[PDB]
Amino acid sequence: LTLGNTTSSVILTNYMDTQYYGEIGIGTPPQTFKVVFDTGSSNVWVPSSKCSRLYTACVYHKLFDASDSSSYKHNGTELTLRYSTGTVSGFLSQDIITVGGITVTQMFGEVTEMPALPFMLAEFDGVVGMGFIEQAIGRVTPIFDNIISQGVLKEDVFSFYYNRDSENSQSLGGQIVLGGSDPQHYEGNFHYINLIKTGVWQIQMKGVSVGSSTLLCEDGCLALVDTGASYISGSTSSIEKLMEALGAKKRLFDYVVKCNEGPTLPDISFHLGGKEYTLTSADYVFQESYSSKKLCTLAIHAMDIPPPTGPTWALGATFIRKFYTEFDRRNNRIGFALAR
Ligand SMILES: COCCCOc1ccccc1N1CCN(C[C@H](N)[C@@H](O)C[C@H](C(=O)NCC(C)(C)C(N)=O)C(C)C)CC1=O
Ligand SMILES: *[C@@H]1O[C@H](CO)[C@@H](O)[C@H](O)[C@H]1NC(C)=O
Repeated sequence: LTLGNTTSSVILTNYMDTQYYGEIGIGTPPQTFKVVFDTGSSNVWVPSSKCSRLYTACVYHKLFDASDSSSYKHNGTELTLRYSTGTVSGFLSQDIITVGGITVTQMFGEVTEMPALPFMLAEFDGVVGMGFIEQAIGRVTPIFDNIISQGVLKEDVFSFYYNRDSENSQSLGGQIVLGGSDPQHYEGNFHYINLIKTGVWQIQMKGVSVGSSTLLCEDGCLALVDTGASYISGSTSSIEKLMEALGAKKRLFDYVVKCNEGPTLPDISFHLGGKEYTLTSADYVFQESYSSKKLCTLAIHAMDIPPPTGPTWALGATFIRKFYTEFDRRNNRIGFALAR
């Protein structure tokens, strides 16, 4: 492992506190794409020009055209990525990718089949897997690894900062520091937890308390810190007990509560090996109103993840927003600190 003396930041755009994306450039000349930096997976992909326009999601997002890249290197082996919430398919390709000033020859997925749900709701075009190689589908080297190979980054780590306020222009959407963290965005000290197993940014969780009565994950469980996730997710089982306590009505894809109830929901705590991470009503409630006549939605939906990774809670944006996260690849641990 060769460490240099370079740090790289990627500015992120925040769309409704549900989508955080930055921009990368694939090919020569560069073709810019809006992508999500996802610690939940390890593959890089963007919609391809070779994608049937019968997929409206491809008609609504920027496509990569290898024919216009002089650095494109063909490979073409089939590729299918199955996420807990969707699936994309296409073939492998290689080209130079630019991210935060860094330029690395990456091997990405050229998606030719992207279904409306969910990507038709995506404000971005693709995904950049920030997970380990063990999870990389097709055994393709993840992009952070290739960059770590350049022996330029000061540290074999990368941090995420998701801003609370979304739209307001003036404010910084979000930020990712490649090779370390940005102390200007957190306070107090970091606190780490070791990864249960490597290859996956998943840590052990001692319990989940709703208010005063730790009525969840009493026998401990797993929390996967998914930066490419909007909410905090748990097994349908867990979320039912959780929602019963908040008195939330179970709608099709999320839970709600009469907007006036919001300010009265108790604090929710996650005991992540060492400290107790607490969220308050405002931290997980979309208080877009205060009347009994309207519905407010919670930023904690239920979602079951297939083994060998699941079942598991996934701590996404809802959580990150309050706690600046550091992903340490060298000591295989995640550091948490109070984002400011
Ligand atoms: C900050 O951005 C907020 C997220 C916004 O979400 C969206 C909005 C509209 C359309 C797409 C999405 N995304 C983002 C990417 N994502 C990826 C997802 N995070 C996966 O990484 C989850 C992960 C998984 O299934 N891995 C894939 C598999 C199974 C191939 C692997 N590497 O293990 C689990 C384990 C949490 C799924 C997803 O909806
Ligand atoms: C694609 O990449 C793999 C991985 O090294 C390689 O073995 C394969 O031959 C490539 N596909 C071709 C032949 O373009």
